[PDB]
Amino acid sequence: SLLIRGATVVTHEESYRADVLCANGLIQAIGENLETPSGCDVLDGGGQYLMPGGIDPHTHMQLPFMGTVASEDFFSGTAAGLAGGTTSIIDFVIPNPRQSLLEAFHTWRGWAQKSAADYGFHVAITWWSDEVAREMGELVAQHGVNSFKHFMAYKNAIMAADDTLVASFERCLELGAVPTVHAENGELVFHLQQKLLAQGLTGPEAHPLSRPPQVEGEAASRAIRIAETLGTPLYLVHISSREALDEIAYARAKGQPVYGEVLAGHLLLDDSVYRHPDWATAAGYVMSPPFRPVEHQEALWRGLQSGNLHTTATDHCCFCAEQKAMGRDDFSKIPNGTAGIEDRMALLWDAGVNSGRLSMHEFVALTSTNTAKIFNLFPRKGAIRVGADADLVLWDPQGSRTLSAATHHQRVDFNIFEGRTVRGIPSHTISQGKLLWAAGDLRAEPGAGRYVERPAYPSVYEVLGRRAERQRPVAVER
Amino acid sequence: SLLIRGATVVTHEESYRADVLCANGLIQAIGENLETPSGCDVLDGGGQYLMPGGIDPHTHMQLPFMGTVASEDFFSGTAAGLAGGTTSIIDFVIPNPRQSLLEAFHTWRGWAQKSAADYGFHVAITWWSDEVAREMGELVAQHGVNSFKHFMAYKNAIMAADDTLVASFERCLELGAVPTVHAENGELVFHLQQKLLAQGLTGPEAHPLSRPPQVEGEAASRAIRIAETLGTPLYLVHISSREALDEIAYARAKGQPVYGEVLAGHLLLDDSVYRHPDWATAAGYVMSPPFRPVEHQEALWRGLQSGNLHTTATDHCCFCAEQKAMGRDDFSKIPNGTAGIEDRMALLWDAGVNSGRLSMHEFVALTSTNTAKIFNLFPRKGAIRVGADADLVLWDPQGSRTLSAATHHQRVDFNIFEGRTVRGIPSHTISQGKLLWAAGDLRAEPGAGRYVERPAYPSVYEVLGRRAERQRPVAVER
Amino acid sequence: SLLIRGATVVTHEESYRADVLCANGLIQAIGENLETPSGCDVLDGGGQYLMPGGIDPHTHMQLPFMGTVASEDFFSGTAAGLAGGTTSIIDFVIPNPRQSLLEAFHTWRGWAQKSAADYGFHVAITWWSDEVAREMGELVAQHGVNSFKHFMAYKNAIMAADDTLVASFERCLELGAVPTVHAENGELVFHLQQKLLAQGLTGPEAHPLSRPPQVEGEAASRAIRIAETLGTPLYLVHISSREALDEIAYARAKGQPVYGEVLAGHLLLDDSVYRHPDWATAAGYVMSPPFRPVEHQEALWRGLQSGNLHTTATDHCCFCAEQKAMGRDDFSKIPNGTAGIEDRMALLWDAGVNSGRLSMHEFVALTSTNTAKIFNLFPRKGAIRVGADADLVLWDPQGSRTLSAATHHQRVDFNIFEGRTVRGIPSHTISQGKLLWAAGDLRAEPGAGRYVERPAYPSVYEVLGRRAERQRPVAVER
Amino acid sequence: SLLIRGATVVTHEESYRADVLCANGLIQAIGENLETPSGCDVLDGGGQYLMPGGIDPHTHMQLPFMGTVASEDFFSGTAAGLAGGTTSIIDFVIPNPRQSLLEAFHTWRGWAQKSAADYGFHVAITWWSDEVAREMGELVAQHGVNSFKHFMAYKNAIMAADDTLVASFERCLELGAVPTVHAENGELVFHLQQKLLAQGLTGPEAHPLSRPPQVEGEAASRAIRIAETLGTPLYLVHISSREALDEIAYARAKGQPVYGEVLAGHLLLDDSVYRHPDWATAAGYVMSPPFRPVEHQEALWRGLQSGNLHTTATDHCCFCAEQKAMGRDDFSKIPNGTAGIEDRMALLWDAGVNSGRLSMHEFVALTSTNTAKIFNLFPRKGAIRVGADADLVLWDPQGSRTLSAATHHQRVDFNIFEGRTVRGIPSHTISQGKLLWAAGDLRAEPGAGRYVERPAYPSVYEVLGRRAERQRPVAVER
Ligand SMILES: [Zn+2]
Ligand SMILES: [Zn+2]
Ligand SMILES: [Zn+2]
Ligand SMILES: [Zn+2]
Ligand SMILES: [Zn+2]
Ligand SMILES: [Zn+2]
Ligand SMILES: [Zn+2]
Ligand SMILES: [Zn+2]
Repeated sequence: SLLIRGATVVTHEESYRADVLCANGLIQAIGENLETPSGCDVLDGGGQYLMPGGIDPHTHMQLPFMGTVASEDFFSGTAAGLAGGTTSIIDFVIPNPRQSLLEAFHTWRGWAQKSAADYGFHVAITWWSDEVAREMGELVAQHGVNSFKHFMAYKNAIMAADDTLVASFERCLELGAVPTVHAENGELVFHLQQKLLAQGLTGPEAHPLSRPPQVEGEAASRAIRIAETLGTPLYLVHISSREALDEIAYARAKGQPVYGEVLAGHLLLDDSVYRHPDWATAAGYVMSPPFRPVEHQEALWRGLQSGNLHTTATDHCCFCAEQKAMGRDDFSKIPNGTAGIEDRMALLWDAGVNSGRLSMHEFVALTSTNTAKIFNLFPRKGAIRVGADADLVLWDPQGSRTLSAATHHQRVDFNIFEGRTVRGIPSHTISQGKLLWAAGDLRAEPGAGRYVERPAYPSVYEVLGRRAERQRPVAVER
Repeated sequence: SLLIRGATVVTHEESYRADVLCANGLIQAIGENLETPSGCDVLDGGGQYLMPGGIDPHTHMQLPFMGTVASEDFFSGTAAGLAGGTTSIIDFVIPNPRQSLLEAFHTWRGWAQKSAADYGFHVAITWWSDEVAREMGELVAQHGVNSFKHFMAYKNAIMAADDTLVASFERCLELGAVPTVHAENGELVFHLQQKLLAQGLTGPEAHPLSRPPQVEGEAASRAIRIAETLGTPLYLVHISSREALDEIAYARAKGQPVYGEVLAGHLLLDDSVYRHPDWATAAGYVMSPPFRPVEHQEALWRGLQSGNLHTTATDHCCFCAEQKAMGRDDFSKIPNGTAGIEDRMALLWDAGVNSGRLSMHEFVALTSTNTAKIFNLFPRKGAIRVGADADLVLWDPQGSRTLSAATHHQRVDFNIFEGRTVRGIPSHTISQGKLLWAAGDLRAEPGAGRYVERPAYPSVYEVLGRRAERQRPVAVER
Repeated sequence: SLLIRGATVVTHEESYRADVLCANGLIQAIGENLETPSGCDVLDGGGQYLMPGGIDPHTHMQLPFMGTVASEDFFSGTAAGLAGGTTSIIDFVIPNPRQSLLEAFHTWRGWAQKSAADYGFHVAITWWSDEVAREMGELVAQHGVNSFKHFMAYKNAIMAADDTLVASFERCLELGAVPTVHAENGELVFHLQQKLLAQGLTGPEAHPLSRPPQVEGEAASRAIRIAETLGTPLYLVHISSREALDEIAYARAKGQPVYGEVLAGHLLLDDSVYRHPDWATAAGYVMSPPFRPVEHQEALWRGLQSGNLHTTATDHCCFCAEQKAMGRDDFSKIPNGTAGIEDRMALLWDAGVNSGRLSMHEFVALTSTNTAKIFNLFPRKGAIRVGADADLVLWDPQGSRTLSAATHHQRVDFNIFEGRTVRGIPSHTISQGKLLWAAGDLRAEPGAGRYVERPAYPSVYEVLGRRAERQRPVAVER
Repeated sequence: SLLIRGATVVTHEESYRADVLCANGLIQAIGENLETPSGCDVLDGGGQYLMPGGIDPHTHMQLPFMGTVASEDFFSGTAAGLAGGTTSIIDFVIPNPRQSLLEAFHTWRGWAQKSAADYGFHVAITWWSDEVAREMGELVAQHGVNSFKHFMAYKNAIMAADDTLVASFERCLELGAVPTVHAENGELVFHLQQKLLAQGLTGPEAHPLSRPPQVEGEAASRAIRIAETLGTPLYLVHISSREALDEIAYARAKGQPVYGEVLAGHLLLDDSVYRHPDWATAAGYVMSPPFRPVEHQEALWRGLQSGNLHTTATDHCCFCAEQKAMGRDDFSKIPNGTAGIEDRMALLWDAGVNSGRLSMHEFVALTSTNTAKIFNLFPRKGAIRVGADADLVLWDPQGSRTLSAATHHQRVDFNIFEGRTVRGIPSHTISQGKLLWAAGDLRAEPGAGRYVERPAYPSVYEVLGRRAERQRPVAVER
C-alpha cells in the first residue's frame, strides 16, 4: 500500500492535482486529501507530475542474434527500464526459420521469468506453413499474444516475402491479432551490402549506405498496402525516415488504421555518427534502420505532432564492444542494436516537452497510452484510474541527469547519447503498486514481473468488420 | 435522480457494459448492477449505447441577419437539439460594427435565458479599436467567454481584414482565448457576386458560383498563417472544401494547432441542390460556404478519418420561405443559413458509423469530446465519468427516422435532408440529469438551461508558451 | 429601449418631473424632454409616478413543505409579482436536515431557471456541522449569497437551537453575511399544538392560539441578543407582533443594527379570520406567524413610521384548497402559507399613502430601497439613476383594482384580501428595461429573469469592526 | 473651475471612486478620470474622502443678547466654519418684542453681507400680532424664509407662551413653513434662578441647577403636542436630555414629523465642567441648555444611532471672558453661548466615526444632508450630484488636530474642548466651487457668501395634507 500525495496527475489528455492510493497492485482511489490507511506508506509528490508508467513495446532482452546473445537480460533490462520510468515492456519471441512458434515461446517464457516488471511478447513469423498458422491460433487463444511481427529484411534468414506476409496477415485478421512489421526492403539491403563490401567499404560508414531511407519507405508502402488489401490494422516498428512516415500519412489520410513507432535515437541522432574515426564508437551506433541525415529527424517530430506516429519504443538490443567487434572487418556482421530502455522517457521529455514541441499530455500518450490502446491493454495500463494497474512514474520536471555508460543501469558499455544532459527525470517509479526506483535507489527483484496477456480483437476490429460487411462483393444479375 | 441501466457505455476511447447513475446535475456513479437509490427513476437501455450528449459549437438562434431575424429561437432550437441528442450549444454574439461588445453580449444573454439546455457564446470581432480590445479582456475575465469569432467574408459589413485579424489574434494570445474564423475571401466573394449579377444570373443557382472552393482555401491559408505567425491556436468553422482541408492538413503536418469543424450538410450534399427547379427549394440550401461538388464530400470524410477535422456542428441558422424570398430578385439578398441542430448526430451516425467509416469512439469524439477539449470544457462535458455534467444520449442502433420538415422540431419550414431515412437514432436525451427527450416525447422546458462559462488558457497555450521561448529571436553582438 | 415620458420620478427621498430612458437593461438617461432615439418605444407616463420596481425579499415559489409543494412555481410567481409592480425577489433554499447546502442550492437554482424577473436566494441553516460551515463560505465566495436564514420554530424538523444560532451567526460574521431569522419559540409552539389537539381543538381557530404573540417576542429577543453578543447584524422576517417590534426598537435604541420586515397581511388583518364559519376560508389564512389581535396592526404601522420596521415582503407561499385540506382534522397539518406577491405594493399604497400614514418616499423605501441597502444591492436596485438596473413601476394614483382569486395572476385559488378594492395601482411594470405588465396585459416570459448575486460585507460590517476594536477585552497583569 | 481628482466620494448613503468637476458655483460632472478642461485648477484628493460641505443650521453671528454683542461676526464666523469644513449656515433674525420682523430682517441682512460662505436665516417670533402674522407671510413669499424660531424660555424677554406658539404654528402651517423651538420651560427656569440666587448660589455651578433636564423635556413635550394638534412639522433645536429625546422618540413612534438637532457639546461634555474652581473657566461653558450629567450623553448618541435625532449644529454664539464676567456675581447674567462652528465636523467624525458609533454615511447625513432635506435645500445642498452647489469638503482620515482657543480661527478666547486631540480632519474646503481652506491656510473673503432662499412647503407637507383630508369632521344627522 502506497499513497502518493501532493502531485499533479497528468494523463494522456489532462492534468489535475490529486492524491493516488495504491494497494494489491491496483489504483484504489484518486482524490484530494485522501487519508492514509494504516499499513500504507506515503510518498510526497509535491511539485511533481504523476503519470502512467512507460510501456516500451519494442525490446529484445537476451536476444540470440547475429552470432551472439544480447548483453542485457530480462532482469537487468527491466530493472533499467524501471530506473528510467518504464514499467512494462513487450519483447519478441523470434523463432528460427522452421522452428515451432510454441517451442520458441516457452523458451522465451523461461528467459523472461527473471523480469522485475510486467512483460509480454510479440511473436515473430519468420517462416510460413499450416503449422505456423495453427500455432498462431494457439498462441492467441491460450498464451495471451495478440500481435505478430514480420521482418521484411534479413534475406536468407528470417525475411518474410509477400506470400508469407499475405498468408500471415490473413491469419491475424482471423484471430483479431495485430500484425507488426520491420519495414526495410531485404533484396535491396542484401544487394547494397554485397556491392559495398565488394568495393572494400567494410567499416560502419557503409551501414547507412547499405540501407538508405527509400528502402524503408518501400517496405512500409508495401506492408501498408498489403494491410489495406486484406483489411487488417498495421503497426510499423522503428520508423526512421520521411519516406516511411509519408506512406503512413498517405494511408491514414484515406482512413486506414496504420500506426507508427519511433525511437528517441531516430529523433535526435543523425548519420554522421557512423563516420566517426574510432571504430568502436561508430559501431556503437550500428542498428537497423540506421540513423539518418538530419532532414529525417525533423520529419519524425512533425509526425509525432500531427498524429502520424503514435508510440515510442527503444528496440533495446544491447551489445558490448567485443560483441560489436565481430564485424570489425565486415560491417554486415556487426550485431545490430542499441540500448535505450532507461533513457527513452527522459530524452523524449527533454527534447519534446521542454522545447514546447509536445505537450505533457502527448508525452503520456506517446510513452504509454497509445501503445496500450493499440495492443488492447487500455485502461489496464497507460491510465490513471481506479482499478487500473498501479504502474506509475513520479516525474521531477527540474531534475537533472547526464546519460553515460559509466552510470546507466543498462548492462552494456555504450550509450548512444553519451554525455547528454536532460532536464526532467523520473524521481520515483512504481510497478504493481511497489516503489522500485526511488531517487537513486533501484529495488528491482528478479521474478517480480508478471507475464501480461493481451486479449485479441482490439476495437479497431469492430470498425473493420462493419467496413468489410459494407463492402462484401455482390454478383451482377445477368 | 435517474439510473440508466443495461446499456453499453461508449466514450471517445472505449466501450463497456455498465449502469450510470445521475443526480443533482452530475454523474454520481458508474458500474455494473448499481442499486436504484430511493426516489430515483430508472431508464432501461438494454441493446442501446449511452454516449455523452452532443455539443454543437456553432449555432445562431434568433440571429438578426441579412435584414431579418432567424425563425428558430433559443428555446425552440435547444429543444430541437435535445430531440436529436444534442445537449449543449455554443452560439455567437455578433455586434454591429462600432457597437460595444459588452452591450451585444448582454442583449444575447437576454435572448438566451429561454434556452432549455446548457448554452454558451463565442463573441465576434466585427470591428476594431482599443475599446474592443479592452472589452475582449473583460469578456474573458468576467463573463466566461474564451473564444472570439472573425469573419473573413462580408465586405462592407463585418469583415475583418488583415490588420484586425492580427490585432485581434494577438489579443487572443494575451488572454488565452481561441480565435475562430469564418474563412472565405470576401473581396473575391464580392467581386464574383457583382459579376454574376452583371451577367444576369440572379437566381439561387448563382450562389455556389459566387463563392467557389478556392475562395475558402485562400482564406483558410491566410488565417492559418496569421495564427502561425503570432503563435496562437486557430479554430476554422464549417470547412467545406478540399482546398481548406488541405491547408489545415499542411499546417498540422508542421506541428501547428489548427482545428476544423465540419457540417453534416457539407459531408452529404452536393452543389446539384442549387439547380433545383423550385425556387424556394433551391433557396433553402443557400448558405455560406455553399454545398460543393462531390469530390469535396469525400475529401472531408477522409479529413474526419485522418484527424485533420475535429468537430461537428450545424451552423443552425433558420429562415422560412418568406424570409429566403427576400432574395427573390437577387441571390445575394437571400438570407444565408440552414437548419441542422436536431439532425447532426443521426446524420453522422448513419453515414459514418453504419458504413464503418468511423468507429463509435470517433463518433463520440466528433460530436462532443473534441469540441469540449478545444474550448476547455473537458471533462466537465463530452465525458462519461463521475463528477461530469449529466448530459447524455441513449442511442438505439436499430431505430429508424425519416427526416422531414413535416415532423422535425426545428421551427423552420425546410430541411436540407427532407426524405432521408436514418438508422440509429437517439431514443432518449438527458440534460443536467433530467430526461428531456423520450422516444417521441419532447419535454423541453423554457429557461431550464444554464449559461456555460469556459475558462481561458486551454492547455495548448502552455505548449505554445514553451515553444515561443525556445524559438525567441536572439540579437547578434557587435 | 424604452423612453418613459411625462412622469414624476418618485424615489426614496425626492419627487421630480423627468423622462427616463432605458436601454440594455439599465437606466441610460434621466431628463426633462428627452429625445426619442429611433427604435425606442415610448411609454406615456403622464400623471403617474415612476418608482423603483418592488423588491420582495421573502418568497417561497414551489417550496416542497408540510408534505406537499407550493402551487405557484418560479415563473407563475414572478409573473404575478410583475403584474403587481414587483420586479425582483429573494427566495429561500431550504436544505432538509443533513442535506448538503450546495446540493439544495443547485436543485433550487434549476427550479428558478424558469423565473421571469430577476431573482436571488437566501440559504437556510437547517442543521449544523463543519461541512455546513464550509459550504456557507463557498456559497458566499462563489454563488452570490450574502444572507442565511434560520428558523427558531419547527421543533424536530429544521429548528435551529441556540448552539446552532451561535455557531452560524459567528460563521456569518466571518463571511460578511447577514443572518436572518424566523422568530417563534419552537418549544412553546410544539407544546401548545399538542395541548390544543389533546383538548380536541382541531380547527383553524386553534392555529393562532398555538403560537400567541409572546412566542414571537421571545424568539426575537433571543435572536437579537445573540446577534448583539456576537457582533452581527440581524434581519427578522415577518414581524407580526408588538412584542417582537418592541424588541427591535429596544435593540436599535442601543445602537444595534437590527432590521425588521413586515407583510401587508400583518398590517391589515387580525386573528378573527381564523374563526371564519367556512373551514376552507379559515384555513386559507393559516400561516406562521398567524394574524394577530388588532392592536398589533396599529403597533406595526407605527414601527414603519418610526423607522423600526424597514422592509415589506409577502412570504409568498401558495397552497390550494385541496392542499390546505390535508389538515382538515388537525390544524397543525394545514400547510402554512398565504399568497401576496402581486398585491403587496397596491395594498401598501392604498392603506399607507392614501391615508397619509406614509409619504411616497417612505413607500419606495419600504418597497424596494431599504431591502436593497440591507442586502447590498443598492444602487444597482431600488434606485432611479443612470446605470442602475431598469426595474421600474409606473404607478397610477387614480387607478383602481378589486382584489380577487378569480382575477389575480397568482396561481392559487385563494386571496386573503378577497373583495378588497384599492386605489392607486401599478399601470406598467418594466424589468431589465422591458415592458412586462401594461394596462392589464401580462407579457412575462419563462426564463427571462437573471440570477442576482449579492456581495458580502455590506457597510454595516465596517462599523461593527470599529466597534469591536473599541470594545476589545483588555487583560490585567498581576 | 476646479477638478477634484482621485478622491472617494462619500454621501449620506454610499461611497464610490470618482472625480468631481466644479464650475460656475456648481458641480458639473462626476466620473472616473475626467479631463481637466483648460482654465481649471486641479486638486489631488488621492486617498481622501470627498463629502458635501457641512451645513450648520444653528448660528448666532454677532447676536446682540444679554446686554452685549457676540464677539464673532458674520465674516469671522463663516470663515471659521470653512476652516472646519462647514460651508453654509442658517443664522437667526431675532427681533425685539414689538419690533417689526421685516425691519429686523433687513438689519440682519446688512450684518450678514460680509459673510464668506453661503448663509440663510430663521426668523424668531418674539411677540405676536396681526402685523407679526402678515410679515411672516411676506418673509416666506419675498425673502426666502421657510422656518420660524420660537423661544419657550426667557420670561419677560422673548418667551412665547402657548397662545403665541399656537397662533404662530398655525400661521407656519398656512405658509408651508417649518416651526423650530428652543424648548425649556421659562417659568421653571425663572423660578429656579430666583431660588438659587436667594440661596446665595451665584456661581456658574448654579447654572445647570437652574434648568435641569425635565425643564427641557417638558417644553419639548408641549411644543410637540402643539405641532401634533395643529398638524405641523417641528424641529427642536439643541436637544441635550434623555427626557426631551424620549418625547421625540414617542412622537415619531406615533408617526409624527418631529426632528431633533444636537450639538457636539451635548454629546461629549458633562455638567462637571461648571464646577471648575476657576470662575472664568466654568463660565466659558455657560449656555442654554447647559451641559448635563453623563447619562444624557450616551442617550443622545443612541438617539443619533436610532434615527431620533436628525441634525448636528453648534449654536455658535461667542462671548469673550470679559463679556462672560458680566455675570461674575450672578450666574443668570452670564451671557449664554459657546463656540463650535469650526469644530463640529471634526468632533463628530472623531467621536462618532472612529468609535464605530456612526457610519460615514450617517456622518454625512448628520452634518449636512438631513438639515438640507428638512429645510428644503436638498439637493441643491448636502448632495454630491450634477447641478448641486459645489460646497464640498475633502477629509483626511489620518490627519490630526488639537483644539485650542490659542490656535482656532473662531474669534473668541475660549474653547469648550480645549486640548482635545482629534483624528480625522478637513484638509480642504470648497465653497461655491472655490477652494477656501487648504493645507492649513484660510482664503475666505468678506462678502463672498450668498444669501440662500429656502422655498416653502417641503415634502413633509404632502403627507400632512393627506392626513388633514382624512380628518374631515362630519356632523351627525338628526
Ligand atoms: Zn527491427
Ligand atoms: Zn527490433
Ligand atoms: Zn460562417
Ligand atoms: Zn455561422
Ligand atoms: Zn417564516
Ligand atoms: Zn417564509
Ligand atoms: Zn437656544
Ligand atoms: Zn441658539
